[PDB]
Amino acid sequence: EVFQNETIKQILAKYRRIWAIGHAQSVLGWDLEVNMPKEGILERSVAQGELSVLSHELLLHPEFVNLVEKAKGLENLNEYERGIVRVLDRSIRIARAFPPEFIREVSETTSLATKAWEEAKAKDDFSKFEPWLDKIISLAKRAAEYLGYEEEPYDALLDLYEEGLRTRDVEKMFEVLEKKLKPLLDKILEEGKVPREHPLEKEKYEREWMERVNLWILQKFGFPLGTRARLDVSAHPFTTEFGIRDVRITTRYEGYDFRRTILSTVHEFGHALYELQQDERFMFTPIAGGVSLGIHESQSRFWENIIGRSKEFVELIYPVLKENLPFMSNYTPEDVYLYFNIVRPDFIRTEADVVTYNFHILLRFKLERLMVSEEIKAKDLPEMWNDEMERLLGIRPRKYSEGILQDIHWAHGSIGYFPTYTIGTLLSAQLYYHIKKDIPDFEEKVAKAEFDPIKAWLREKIHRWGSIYPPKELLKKAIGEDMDAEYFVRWVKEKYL
Amino acid sequence: EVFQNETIKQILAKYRRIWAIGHAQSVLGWDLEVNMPKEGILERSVAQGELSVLSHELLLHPEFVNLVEKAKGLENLNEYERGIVRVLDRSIRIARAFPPEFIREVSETTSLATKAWEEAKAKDDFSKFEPWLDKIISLAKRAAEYLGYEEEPYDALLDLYEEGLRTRDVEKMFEVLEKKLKPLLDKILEEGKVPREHPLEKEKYEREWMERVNLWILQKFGFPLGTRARLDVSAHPFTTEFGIRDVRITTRYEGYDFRRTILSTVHEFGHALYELQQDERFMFTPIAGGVSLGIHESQSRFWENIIGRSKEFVELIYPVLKENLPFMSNYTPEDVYLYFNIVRPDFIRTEADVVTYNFHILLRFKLERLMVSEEIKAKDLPEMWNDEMERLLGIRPRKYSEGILQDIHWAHGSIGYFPTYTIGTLLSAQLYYHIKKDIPDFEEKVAKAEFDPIKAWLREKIHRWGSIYPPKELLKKAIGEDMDAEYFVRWVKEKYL
Repeated sequence: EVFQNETIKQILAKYRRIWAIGHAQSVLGWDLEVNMPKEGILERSVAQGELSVLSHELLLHPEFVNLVEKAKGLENLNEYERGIVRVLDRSIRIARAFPPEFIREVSETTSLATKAWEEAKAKDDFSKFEPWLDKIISLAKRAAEYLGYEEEPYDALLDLYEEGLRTRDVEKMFEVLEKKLKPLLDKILEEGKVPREHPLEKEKYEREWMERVNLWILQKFGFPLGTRARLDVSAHPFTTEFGIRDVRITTRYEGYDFRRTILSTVHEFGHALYELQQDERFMFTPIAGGVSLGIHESQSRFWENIIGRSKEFVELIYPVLKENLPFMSNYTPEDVYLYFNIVRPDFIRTEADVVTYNFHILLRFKLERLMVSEEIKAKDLPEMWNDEMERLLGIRPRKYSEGILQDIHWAHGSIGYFPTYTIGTLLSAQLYYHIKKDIPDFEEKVAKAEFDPIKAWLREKIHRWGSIYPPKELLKKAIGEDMDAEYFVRWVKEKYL
Repeated sequence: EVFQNETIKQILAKYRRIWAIGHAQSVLGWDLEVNMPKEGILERSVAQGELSVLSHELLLHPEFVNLVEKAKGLENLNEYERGIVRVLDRSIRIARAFPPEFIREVSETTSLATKAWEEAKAKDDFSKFEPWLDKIISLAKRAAEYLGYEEEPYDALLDLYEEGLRTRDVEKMFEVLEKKLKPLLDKILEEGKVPREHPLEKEKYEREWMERVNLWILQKFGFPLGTRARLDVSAHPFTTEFGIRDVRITTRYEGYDFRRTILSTVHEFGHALYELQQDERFMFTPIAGGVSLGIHESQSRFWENIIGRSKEFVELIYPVLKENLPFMSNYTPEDVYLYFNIVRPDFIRTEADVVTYNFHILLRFKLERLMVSEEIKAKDLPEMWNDEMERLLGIRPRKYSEGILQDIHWAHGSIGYFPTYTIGTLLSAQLYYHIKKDIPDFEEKVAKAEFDPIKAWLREKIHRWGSIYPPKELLKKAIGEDMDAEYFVRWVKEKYL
């Protein structure tokens, strides 16, 4: 029916083995974080390693690659079948762009590099990690050559984490944020409307109190708990898809600052819904699943910030908070909303509010570009970081852990990854104004917990296409236009001005 | 030091891949029963199926079997290395004894027969499963021929589930039970020093109360919770080995008859300890792990019955029962002992006490042997089944559900499996008498919760050797004698007369 070409079918049967191995990995990883007694790590680690090598092997097997090149040349394929070919053609090209010994080198350098990152952080001493960063930079440039770019070295790595993304796209979006968000940010600070801190940040809670709250929210979102999804606790919130009918999320309960576990939970719901709403006809195939990190982030941010931080959502949840949190007797829905919408320039990215958040990513983009496209030395980075930080947020890191040693990303050799976060942020606001024209009383829906029509809109515009189309093609198909940072600027204004 | 020969090294390097899939399969299996949202079943299923086809493909991969064959020719291997050859050789032989087309047929009939068995049992109508039973009887005989045997066709199937076991051995242990255990049973029954029932069977409890008791006990045994083991809930209690350093067990809380959840937990702990105490130098190798179902059963029965139902255990447990179970206010520790040692002839095997238990297995042994040996029609089994019941236990099933339609085993095609349960039961008593002359104050240690020396003895004698030696050679090594049913008879006599 959907897949009827004889070659496409042969490709799909061979792919089921690859898919299967992926299902095992997802469970292995999920379990690692959620149930695995600590000493099970070693054996768990070797099993994952072995599986990773196996799947790569299968992906590059001459029979599988050849079948794909053959289908690539067929003229009678339907759009779904063409999706399969497109997706695999790209995975195969990336999977074989790096030589086997280069992959070996990157694996070895990064492992030591991260061990050195942890050392440098524990000693608030950058010199420990410095020499290893220079070796990562060098590898990042070799990597760019391997994938090959066609404009600028940094394009190759940007494309690696967000298919089709070019340095121009990122440059332009941030160019817009510097001319409009920045002054917008400075006015909100002096303005006053929203605070830089809130006492609710300090209120304590017992685990049980907040998990009831989280469970309440998910139920109202219509999360298929026990049926097609689960909620668990782990060290770091994430989402994992075992299948279209088995998507799991996790959150953590710090024991204070309850906004954290909520928005974190809603954030993951955003990702999970994308996977839950995949076209079941695509089950077991390469076109089922979110297309990119950028698009996935647009979904998590849509739910977390476009909805999770709105007054209607706050109003919708308020009675539940009051019902489970004793200290809530002293706070009104206005308190909570202000608490949910704190704007405050600070050092830690993961701590950043939605208005200052992107500038953190903007700084990483700037440095990363210079590192891969130019010839900078690791020793000069920490100071560049602090200058950009002061220039954008008006604060200068006083400790390495407050600046360049925040994230391990560069230590994992993950260069060109960061801008995907801003992509999610901007796209969230952009989708906001688009769903708004099909659902003008969007806010009323949130207040009344009538999320079905919102979820089905996301489903028909984004989720259902899985990976049939690359990110840019997918976005134009959903809203008829390219990504544009202007929408985010409007959202912040409308939000705080 | 353990693995030195080049060929064995090559065999092990390749086996890690196979080992890795088993690790994955174990996680998928465990998760399916413990956490998986019900609708995840379809995708988990094809994932498991694809993996089994994979592991089976690697076990018979040309370059692998070849190496195993070469290793089999060598003459200077040490016991550990010879063990790797023996185990792998057995697997490979069984893996290719059946033609791919005979596996389909077997798989087709099986599910079809299991489905019919399902309804036939629900409706107490044997005629619906009868024809399927005849077909299975035919597959069993055909399996036998493919596998080979020297004495009787049944040896082939018996050896299929327990390396080295032969009809002659099973018949020998059952003759002892028929001639000595039988009159002991009748004497125990006619005397009634132990009841056929106890009010503690109807007392209700809430899961929280019993999970505490279960944990307290496991803690007392020194169960490495959070470190190298876990305890969770599932439909049927079971033990799963992810790795030497990650062994998990499950139990169920019926909600009443608290003896069930306790003995179930200890039962699985018996299996867990065995795996937990494997020689870490064998990690990732075919020689790590319990050698056979039968030996594994001896370990669960050892803790469950030898320790679990002893009076020393009841005394140790008594105070924990008094504090977590309000209804215990009306019972003395004797009551608990009596409750734990109920003896009564019943129709259902899974509910049989330790004395009448082996008789349920004995009758299945008799019918299975005649089935695979002579020309029996499925239509004659029900009545043969009931006569045995009446002969051995003095009761006769009234409905098909209370008789031959009891378990799925035959529907699934598991012929030659049942006797392993008896081996486990007999072996546990044999080890009991042996551990007592090394640890004369064995009982006193149970009462005081000093299990380390007991576990250490178990480690030195059985666990440590993994699959290095076949079941029988292993026992000869550890106990200096062969499987002898006389010990169980003695144990029952010592316990109840």
